[PDB]
Amino acid sequence: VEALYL
Amino acid sequence: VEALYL
Amino acid sequence: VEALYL
Amino acid sequence: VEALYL
Amino acid sequence: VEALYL
Amino acid sequence: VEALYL
Amino acid sequence: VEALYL
Amino acid sequence: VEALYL
Repeated sequence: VEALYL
Repeated sequence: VEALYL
Repeated sequence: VEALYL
Repeated sequence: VEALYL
Repeated sequence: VEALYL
Repeated sequence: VEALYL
Repeated sequence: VEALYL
Repeated sequence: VEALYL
């Protein structure tokens, strides 16, 4: 599970 | 922006 | 920014 | 579990 | 059970 | 955003 | 953000 | 059980 807020 | 690997 | 490895 | 707030 | 709120 | 695995 | 493993 | 509030 990856959440990238970029 | 946002990228999710769920 | 924010990156999570859950 | 990694939480990176960068 | 797995619940992701992202 | 939400993903549920039930 | 929340991730639950139940 | 694992609960992440991140």
